[PDB]
Amino acid sequence: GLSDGEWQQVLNVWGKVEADIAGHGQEVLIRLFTGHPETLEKFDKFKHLKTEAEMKASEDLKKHGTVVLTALGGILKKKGHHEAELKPLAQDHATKHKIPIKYLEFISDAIIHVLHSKHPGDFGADAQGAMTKALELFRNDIAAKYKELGFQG
Ligand code: HEM
Repeated sequence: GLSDGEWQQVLNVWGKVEADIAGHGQEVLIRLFTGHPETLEKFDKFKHLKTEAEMKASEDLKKHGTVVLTALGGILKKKGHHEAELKPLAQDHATKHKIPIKYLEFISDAIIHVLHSKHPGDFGADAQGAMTKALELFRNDIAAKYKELGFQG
């Protein structure tokens, strides 16, 4: 898992995100959808959005961005002792939404990208290292539940 020092870095960084969760949430989803258009098809809600400009102008998209980072923040705050919160999330993303673990990889990368874009020079080597590991742990725990359910993707 992560050391206490590492968890401290993750929650310090999360402080940056909480100052503007909708702004961070929206840019994450944009990065995802533009870098991997197939992911947009999973949302009936945003499949109409072709252009990035349209994406930028969607208040609905911003709303979902908020929903997503609120859920993620709640899990990160548990520092690994997140079974309770994570299982239900894993079960609906596999059975209901039908999201392959590769798309969780993609969003993980989108988060790191956004953190550097919005905090250039403010998101250092130790911080990036800790956040990367935290997102890997998150993905790994999801992968365990996906395996139980036999969801391939
Ligand atoms: C940081 C990773 C993610 C988090 C924390 C997250 C969280 C959530 C939450 C809290 C909801 C609403 C309740 C539910 O239906 O389960 C949701 C809905 C959904 N998620 Fe995710 N999600 C993540 C990644 C993804 C990815 C990568 C995709 C697809 C590329 C995706 C696809 C969807 C869809 C299609 C819905 C239904 C939304 C609607 O139309 O109302 N999720 N997600």
